[PDB]
Amino acid sequence: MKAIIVKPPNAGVQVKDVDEKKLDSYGKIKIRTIYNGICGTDREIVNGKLGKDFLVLGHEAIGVVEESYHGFSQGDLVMPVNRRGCGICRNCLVGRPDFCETGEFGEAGIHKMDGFMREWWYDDPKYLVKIPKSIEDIGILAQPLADIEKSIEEILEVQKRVPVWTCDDGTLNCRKVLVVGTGPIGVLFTLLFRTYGLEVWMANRREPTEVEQTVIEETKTNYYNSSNGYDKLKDSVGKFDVIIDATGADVNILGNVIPLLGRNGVLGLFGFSTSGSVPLDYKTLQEIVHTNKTIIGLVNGQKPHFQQAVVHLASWKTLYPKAAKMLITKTVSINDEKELLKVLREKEHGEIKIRILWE
Amino acid sequence: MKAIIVKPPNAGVQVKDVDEKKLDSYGKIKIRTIYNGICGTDREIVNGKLKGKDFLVLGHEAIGVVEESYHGFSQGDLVMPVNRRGCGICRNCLVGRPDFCETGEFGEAGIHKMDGFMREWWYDDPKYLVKIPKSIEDIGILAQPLADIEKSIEEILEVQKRVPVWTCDDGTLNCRKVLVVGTGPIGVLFTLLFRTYGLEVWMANRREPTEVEQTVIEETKTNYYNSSNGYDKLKDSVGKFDVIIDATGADVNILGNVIPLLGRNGVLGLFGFSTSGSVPLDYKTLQEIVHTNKTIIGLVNGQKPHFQQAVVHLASWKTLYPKAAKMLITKTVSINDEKELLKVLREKEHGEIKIRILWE
Amino acid sequence: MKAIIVKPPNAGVQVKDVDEKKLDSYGKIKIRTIYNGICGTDREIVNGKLKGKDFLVLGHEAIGVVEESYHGFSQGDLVMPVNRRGCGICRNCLVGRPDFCETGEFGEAGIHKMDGFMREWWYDDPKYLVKIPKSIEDIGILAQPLADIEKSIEEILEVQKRVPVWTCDDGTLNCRKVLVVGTGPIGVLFTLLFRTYGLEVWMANRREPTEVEQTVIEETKTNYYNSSNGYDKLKDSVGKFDVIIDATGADVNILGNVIPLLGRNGVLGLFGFSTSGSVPLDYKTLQEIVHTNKTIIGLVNGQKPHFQQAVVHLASWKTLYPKAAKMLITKTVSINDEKELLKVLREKEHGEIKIRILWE
Amino acid sequence: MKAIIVKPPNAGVQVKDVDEKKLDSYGKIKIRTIYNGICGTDREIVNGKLGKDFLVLGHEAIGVVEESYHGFSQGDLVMPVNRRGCGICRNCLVGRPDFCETGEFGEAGIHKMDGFMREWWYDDPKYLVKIPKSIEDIGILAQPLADIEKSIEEILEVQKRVPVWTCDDGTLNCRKVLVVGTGPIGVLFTLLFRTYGLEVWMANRREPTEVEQTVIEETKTNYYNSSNGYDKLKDSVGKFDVIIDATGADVNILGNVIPLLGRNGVLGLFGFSTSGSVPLDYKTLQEIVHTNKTIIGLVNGQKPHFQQAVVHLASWKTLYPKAAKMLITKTVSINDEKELLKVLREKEHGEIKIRILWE
Ligand SMILES: NC(=O)c1ccc[n+]([C@@H]2O[C@H](COP(=O)([O-])OP(=O)(O)OC[C@H]3O[C@@H](n4cnc5c(N)ncnc54)[C@H](OP(=O)(O)O)[C@@H]3O)[C@@H](O)[C@H]2O)c1
Ligand SMILES: NC(=O)c1ccc[n+]([C@@H]2O[C@H](COP(=O)([O-])OP(=O)(O)OC[C@H]3O[C@@H](n4cnc5c(N)ncnc54)[C@H](OP(=O)(O)O)[C@@H]3O)[C@@H](O)[C@H]2O)c1
Ligand SMILES: NC(=O)c1ccc[n+]([C@@H]2O[C@H](COP(=O)([O-])OP(=O)(O)OC[C@H]3O[C@@H](n4cnc5c(N)ncnc54)[C@H](OP(=O)(O)O)[C@@H]3O)[C@@H](O)[C@H]2O)c1
Ligand SMILES: NC(=O)c1ccc[n+]([C@@H]2O[C@H](COP(=O)([O-])OP(=O)(O)OC[C@H]3O[C@@H](n4cnc5c(N)ncnc54)[C@H](OP(=O)(O)O)[C@@H]3O)[C@@H](O)[C@H]2O)c1
Ligand SMILES: [Zn+2]
Ligand SMILES: [Zn+2]
Ligand SMILES: [Zn+2]
Ligand SMILES: [Zn+2]
Ligand SMILES: [Zn+2]
Ligand SMILES: [Zn+2]
Ligand SMILES: [Zn+2]
Ligand SMILES: [Zn+2]
Repeated sequence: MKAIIVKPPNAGVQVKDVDEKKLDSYGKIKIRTIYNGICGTDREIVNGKLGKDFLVLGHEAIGVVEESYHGFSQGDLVMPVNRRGCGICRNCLVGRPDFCETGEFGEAGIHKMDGFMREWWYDDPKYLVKIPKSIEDIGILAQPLADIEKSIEEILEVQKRVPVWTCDDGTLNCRKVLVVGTGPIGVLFTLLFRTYGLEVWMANRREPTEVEQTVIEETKTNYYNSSNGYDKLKDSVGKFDVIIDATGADVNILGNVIPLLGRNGVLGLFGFSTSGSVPLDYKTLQEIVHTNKTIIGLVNGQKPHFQQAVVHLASWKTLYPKAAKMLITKTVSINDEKELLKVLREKEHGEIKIRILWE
Repeated sequence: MKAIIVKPPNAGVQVKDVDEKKLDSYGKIKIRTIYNGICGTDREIVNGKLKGKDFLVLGHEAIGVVEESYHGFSQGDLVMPVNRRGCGICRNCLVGRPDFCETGEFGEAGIHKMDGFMREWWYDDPKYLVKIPKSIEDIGILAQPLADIEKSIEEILEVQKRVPVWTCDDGTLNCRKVLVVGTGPIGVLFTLLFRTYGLEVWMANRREPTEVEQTVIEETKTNYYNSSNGYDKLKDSVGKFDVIIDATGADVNILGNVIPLLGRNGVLGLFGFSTSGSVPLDYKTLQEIVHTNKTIIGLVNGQKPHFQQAVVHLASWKTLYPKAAKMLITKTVSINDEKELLKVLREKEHGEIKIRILWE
Repeated sequence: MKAIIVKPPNAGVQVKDVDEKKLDSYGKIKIRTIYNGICGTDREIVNGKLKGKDFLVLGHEAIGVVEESYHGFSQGDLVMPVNRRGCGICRNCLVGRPDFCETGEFGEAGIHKMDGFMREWWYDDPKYLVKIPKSIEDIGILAQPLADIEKSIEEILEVQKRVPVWTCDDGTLNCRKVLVVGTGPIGVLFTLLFRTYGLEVWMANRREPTEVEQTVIEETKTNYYNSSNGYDKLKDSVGKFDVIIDATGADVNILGNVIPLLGRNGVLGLFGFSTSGSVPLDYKTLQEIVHTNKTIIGLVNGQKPHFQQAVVHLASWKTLYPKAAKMLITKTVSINDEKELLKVLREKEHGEIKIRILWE
Repeated sequence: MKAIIVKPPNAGVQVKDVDEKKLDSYGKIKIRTIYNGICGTDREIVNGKLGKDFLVLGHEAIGVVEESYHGFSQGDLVMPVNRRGCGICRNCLVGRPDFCETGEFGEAGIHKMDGFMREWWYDDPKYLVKIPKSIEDIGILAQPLADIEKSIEEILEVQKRVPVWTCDDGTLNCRKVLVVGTGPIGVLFTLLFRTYGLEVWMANRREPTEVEQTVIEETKTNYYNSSNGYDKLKDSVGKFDVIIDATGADVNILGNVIPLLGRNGVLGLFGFSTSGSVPLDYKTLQEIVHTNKTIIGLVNGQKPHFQQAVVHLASWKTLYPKAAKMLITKTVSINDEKELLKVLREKEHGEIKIRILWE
């Protein structure tokens, strides 16, 4: 069987025929892969930056069901939930390894579990999300979107501690969000916050790309060029109710944006920072205390969030047709090894989502 | 100005030109009506089945176009007014939530205290206006009915947070089953939104499915039960439900029939406004409700956040359920086609989901 | 071993020595009974009003002393067993919460599947044991009944989070009024806990107050209503309630009487297990429930966190309401005083709150 | 009228007769003060560290109602809520200026509002908490305890984001709390967490005082001497589900205790740090992200929390009689000016609560 394989914690990837008999199987439903998606976590594994001799790569997949089994029909498109329970703690037991208390959960194509960049795989109905044909084109995005659905869901649940966090009209329309970092995570955060009616500011250290500009216009989102800092934003707009870190960046970005957090506000840590150290002085922290501010680490969506992601992706073909068309950067054939290896090892400038097609 | 008007104790409806000076104005934004919708409350008022003013403008379902760029609203934007507005006194109303008004002294447009929206144009306050994207103009009139249901289901899920774990093995609610009694617009919209949330649905009506219901069945993967001879056969083959919605305008004895089909920790959602009957509640039924943590909840009125959720869900349905979505508007009537207009105002058509009025 | 035993379809109760080998053991901790409490469920079983085993040990209310230092439990500690234990299958039971058991296949000690606690000693699992401080030994038997009520009120407040603002101008619930129908231990404990939370309370019984009720009235600042002639006079003078608790074991027609006294957004808490009657629910009553967001909720069973809250609240009452607290134990009977013991098991005394059994 | 007055932002305090006619009045109920309490905020104002020529000091008070008015009877003991709404935002409007969005709320004896160290004052029923005579002796503590009730209430509400944060028995008994800093805030946090059934560790850079030792024994609380750091605690006990900063300290304490925070855990910032700067490296922050950790600033209890505080103080006379007796360090006469001025300007070693008696 053709698979895309890695041999961790060593760097490198191959695109090759492997023994289907040594690959991990997860239940009785056979699924023939049609698309994979590639993200930074995939790049990391390829560049060694993170029984079996190899691991199958990939945690973003849509496949087709080959024969009807119980809930699922032949020809149904499905997406597997990539994070799976440790089998021990109460969070995993209730289907919620995003809150696993042992850290011993499985991750498809990362840890303890062959991924899904392979011709086909066997999975269990309980881990499969139905992907309506009507969103087949952008449906691969339900996986990453799922983390963000979980994040926004959580940030809203936490904000229930504030007696009234709604506006005069009963909505969250008057709440402002600063999303730092564009890239597929910042873009998805923006789209989903806009869907919920909040006002959003996107910030990058540069002017917008064409995708971002289309996002601005179509969703009525604001953009702030943050190359010389945040002072002008705070002077022009004042403070934000929610701030999302969506950069894989130097934690010092947190020093820059923390002073833009408003009363009762939330700083959502979602990006996985790779460099730096950020000083917090006593005046900063005492202010956090005085104004009921919260900082929260945001991670991993589970099945309910994949299903939310599907409904939202569906709404975005209606509401935001032009942005939705720009979500998929390009599709690369599983058969074009040179171009595949290239996209696998490296992100192109301003990439949203690279897709793998198995044909 | 052209207006559809009623003279509220009395039966009667007229489509005539009326003195604009006399019509309630609610703010600074001028909006030219393009669509109204009609519901059973309109019919009821039209047949007299329900203050210095001679007449009342009918109608609480409206889309209009913003005449002149105002603050946040562009010349040309479609908007929908929130029909229930606060009593100005209680804490729920002051936070934008008269659906939970504590005085009961709230305003209802086209119904009580408030001229409605079946008139050429009106003035409003932005805080009462929901933006309707052009990409959902065709079925967007449905955001007003759907708002009540978004609120009812949001509430049902908030209430069920009393159960330590009401989610399923996979972390979802896909294993929860909803029985929806009553088809037609409320029943149909409950089904679609519960399916959208991923729950299993049975619609039930004392008859075989209409064309629209059959379409939803097939497109949404929904189950149907002919309840003409009661519920014994549904109980025996499917068992009990986690949620039951009364969406019938029916006789309250309906509850005596569906209550035995309520499962452990389940919710009976009373949404329909019953207009006849008395239902006996035996001590064994009642002490079973006690032993099994059952809840009966009266469900009423969506507000602005729910209109906005309705908008997002109508938009998802155009993609996800394209055949059912395009069948939610039964037909459009011109304001200038008087004979037909008068007929749709007076009575409902068999299998009608929504009749829309277009202003030309 | 000395044990109070019953032979569950049948009426009859005996206090005799029984084969220890035959009694259900639940874990590794040995506990010597010092107190039992008696409630109406015991009486019911004793009068036959409700598996390789000949007899069942009665009683679900117990304090014992830890015989031998175990893990977390010191030789000499008082403990109380949680009486309802999970079915081992469903998600609610697996998180320690069989009060919301989805199979209904839970165990109940001294009642069904499970030998009770009216026996000299038993073995248990620490996860089922609540620590009873010595400073509340006198009234600590009450933590078992109070646990059901802590759970019912916790639930009522969780449910009322559906209302955007259910707090008062001062940010509290002091302006919310509770009607408690039924006095005696459940009604009395509901009153005390709702007062503890700061809400206004009216107790109601079809008679003038007993000595104990009068004491609570005065000490807790609670209101009383003689309901002998219905509720019209309470409605006319006080108006409507935000919460009404049925704590009567009564006839379900009681609900037909108190339902008109439920206010907007209010909750009818069904806690009492009614054993006769059929109550008619008219369409106007039902559509009013709809328009005003009313909720009817079946209230059942406290679990461990609620026993522990009960413990904290019993302790607060010794300070805050010292006269009422010392009247919650009506009297203590010796296990060795058989004639009297048999009488308290068979029937309740007028105005009894709690009869305690002491093991000597 | 005798009052204890300050002339902000200048340092200094006087104990003297003032013109009752220039003092702030808040409603129609007249209250003759009996006790005040003194805390660090009072010390700060006295040492200038933070129409009218002076402000009456003090936000901790119990008084007696002089005549029956509406709800309140002659002889009823009452405590005023010290923080009061800005009159503009929705949080204040619902009685919750702990979440005020303008920052323009009033604070008795600090800001915009004469305090309560004065012979008597006029207040509004809506701001008054009933103090049962049965807890008159320790009842002054309801004010500070109120902030902590609000804090624990909030930390628990936030933890509802975790699908199951309860233990196998349905309780929070298996959850561990680290309370850093003893002193009245750390002590009250400890007592209240123990009341809720959680296991608690108190930490100071020294061995326990007599009060603390009585707290340990009577509540079955643990103590860790943290003078040489937290490594031995983490080695012996492992990680904590909740960590409370109750020190007025150098923010660097946060660097020391953050690595003791466990999965899904909460760091509650309650103390107002006065010195220092704390570096957060990328490995620390990325870990926060991976494990759904939250940091939250904790501030101010309102009327419902004062009423909770009363019920708990009442339970603690039953449950923890010896600790409860040690809560009041000493009572000082309003008439002993030298000793009053002394306690007003400075905290004595290991002080829990100094009381002022008006006789
Ligand atoms: N927590 C979770 O569950 C979860 C799940 C998935 C991913 N993630 C993490 O989310 C982060 C974002 O992922 P992604 O795939 O969108 O990353 P990406 O493709 O690397 O995009 C990151 C964005 O940040 C921008 N950026 C870099 N430095 C910045 C700065 N100082 N200020 C403002 N913007 C800056 C970049 O600009 P350019 O467009 O010019 O390159 C880029 O658009 C990554 O660390 C990833 O690992 C977390
Ligand atoms: N709570 C709120 O805030 C709110 C808001 C809006 C509307 N409502 C109420 O909701 C109810 C339904 O509204 P609607 O517009 O959908 O009314 P509708 O158009 O009359 O539809 C009612 C449906 O109930 C079916 N039905 C009647 N009796 C039944 C029975 N015994 N068993 C099963 N099905 C039965 C009807 O059958 P056929 O199709 O064969 O005629 C019809 O399909 C009304 O009472 C309305 O006043 C409440
Ligand atoms: N849901 C649960 O988890 C749970 C747990 C425990 C108990 N319960 C149930 O709760 C109920 C009460 O328990 P209990 O121990 O307090 O019973 P109880 O000792 O019999 O007390 C019942 C009270 O109701 C009063 N009462 C009876 N009919 C009344 C009426 N029509 N109007 C007003 N008051 C009336 C009685 O009057 P007098 O004092 O003059 O006789 C008595 O004061 C029982 O049904 C019991 O089975 C439920
Ligand atoms: N957020 C709010 O709403 C609110 C309300 C009231 C008070 N506060 C703040 O809470 C903080 C605590 O107040 P308090 O009155 O209890 O303060 P306190 O009397 O100054 O006690 C502080 C405690 O921290 C200990 N400590 C100092 N440095 C430490 C370190 N590095 N590690 C461990 N412990 C250390 C001290 O030990 P010793 O006993 O030897 O002196 C003392 O017991 C203050 O900053 C106060 O302003 C906040
Ligand atoms: Zn990915
Ligand atoms: Zn796990
Ligand atoms: Zn309508
Ligand atoms: Zn109102
Ligand atoms: Zn009992
Ligand atoms: Zn169970
Ligand atoms: Zn203070
Ligand atoms: Zn404010």
